[PDB]
Amino acid sequence: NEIQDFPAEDVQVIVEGNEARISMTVYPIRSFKKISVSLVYKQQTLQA
Amino acid sequence: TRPHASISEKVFCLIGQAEGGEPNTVYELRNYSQAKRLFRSGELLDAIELAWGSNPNYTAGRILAMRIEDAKPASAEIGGLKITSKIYGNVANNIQVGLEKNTLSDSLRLRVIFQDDRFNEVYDNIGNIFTIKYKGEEANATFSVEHDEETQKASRLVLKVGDQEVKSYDLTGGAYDYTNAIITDINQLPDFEAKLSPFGDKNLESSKLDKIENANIKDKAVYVKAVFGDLEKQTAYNGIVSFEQLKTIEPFELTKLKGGTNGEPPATWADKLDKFAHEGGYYIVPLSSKQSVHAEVASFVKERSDAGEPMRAIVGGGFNESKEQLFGRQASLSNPRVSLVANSGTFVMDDGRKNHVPAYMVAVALGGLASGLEIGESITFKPLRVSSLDQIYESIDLDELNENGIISIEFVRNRTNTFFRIVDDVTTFNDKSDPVKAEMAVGEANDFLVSELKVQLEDQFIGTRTINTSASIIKDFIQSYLGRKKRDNEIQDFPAEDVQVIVEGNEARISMTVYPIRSFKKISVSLVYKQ
Repeated sequence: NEIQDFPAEDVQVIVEGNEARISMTVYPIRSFKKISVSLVYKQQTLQA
Repeated sequence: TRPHASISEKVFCLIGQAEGGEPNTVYELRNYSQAKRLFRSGELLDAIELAWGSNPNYTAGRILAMRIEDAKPASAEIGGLKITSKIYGNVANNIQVGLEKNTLSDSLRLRVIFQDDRFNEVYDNIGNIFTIKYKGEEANATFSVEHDEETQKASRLVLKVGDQEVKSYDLTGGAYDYTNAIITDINQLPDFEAKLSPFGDKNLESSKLDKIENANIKDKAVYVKAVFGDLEKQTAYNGIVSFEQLKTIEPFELTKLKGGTNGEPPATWADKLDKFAHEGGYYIVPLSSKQSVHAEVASFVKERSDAGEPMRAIVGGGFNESKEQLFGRQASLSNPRVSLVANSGTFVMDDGRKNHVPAYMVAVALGGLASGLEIGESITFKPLRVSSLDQIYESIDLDELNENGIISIEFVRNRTNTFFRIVDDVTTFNDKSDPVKAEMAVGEANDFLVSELKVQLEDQFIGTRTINTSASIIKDFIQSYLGRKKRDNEIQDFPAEDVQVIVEGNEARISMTVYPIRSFKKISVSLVYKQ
């Protein structure tokens, strides 16, 4: 789970002599920055 | 260099005014990193990348493209050298160059500057190949390294102790084409030693050494300066900026290069489109707005076709052109092997940006899709991955664009899913009575089938090896070709007897009728209910 997922189709390799060049993509574990809460007060009667 | 680790058959073509590379040259393109390296911005670069990111699976293959400009590079003159750079265009004005003098050993230094990219490489201790040191008891150790005054090139290395030559080493075409051969042979001397510099590998060809004139060694690490010869070694083969030769080399202050020019777009792009002719293309799309350039693409495709290498193109329609404009553009260029695009929208590009789309970018993305799809596969109903679409054509109005041969896109709302698919692969050739012209993939299979038939005839009978080549063997060979194309579903059938031949010599006339893999299109349902 250190990386969420990877697009295997978007990985490419090129080779020349004794050198390889590689491109890739990774989805990082996405972080969670902010929350905001609307708290509204209301009233309704208790009855007997 | 240290060993370490570090962290389709149909060719597509494009043309635009790129912000990088050399003008008027065709480039083989394969990876967006290479694109980004060689080009910085411009609609060609967007077009290349969107073509690779055009469909959820399908993608353009190799791309052939050229920078359509009369541009120039930036440059400046000072001293015996002219400062030269690889950047064409008016952007080359931003290049900053200069030279300074080293405090350690009186050497030269180059700092190649481009602060808009935060580029700041340095080529350190330019010159100073090796030191001569002395250890004899005589008065002083003078030595010279003398130029040919007609060419300013070295001819000898001469050590003079007191005022007489102990031993010199002559560069006049002997064994001493290399400076390190002079090192080993100074070290053979009793009173002198020579030692190569530790500041990188500076082996230097002897014909590029420079002036020394009775410099004293006896209490100095006198370097053989070689200021010119090591400039070529370090600066020529690296970086963005290099020095060419027109006076003497001199230092000079921080200076911006001049002369960089982009140039205006020319009225005619046909001279620069012929550059793509022998290079093997198949699908090509323009980017400019004028119909003038589209008429040239349509001439190039027909000229290559009659040469023997048929091609196909697609044409865009700018921003929000309507029916009245489309029927005047299509009619003006109503030849086959051209398609006109009528719809534009929004593309969320791979670089994150949400661009409003000119229809030329849609024609690119459609071209890339068509190259990505297999031979004889139709672009019909395939997704194009447009984010949102700007269309004002309903069911009936789309049929008039289908009648007029103008490709268009339809948003399809499934029960709670929306996706954008192209309606049909109809070409600009309006008349429906020829399907090989009317329909893109029907013609693409025909072009392949004819080329490969010729490719085999180029051996079988174009060798004209004997007058024993009866027409009865010509009929057979044709049926052998048809049998193979029939066996792997490349044709639907062939008429098992109807091949006929006319022979007179090297000349032999051949006709054939073949049944294509015809394509289904239309359905109508009559639903009924009871109870």
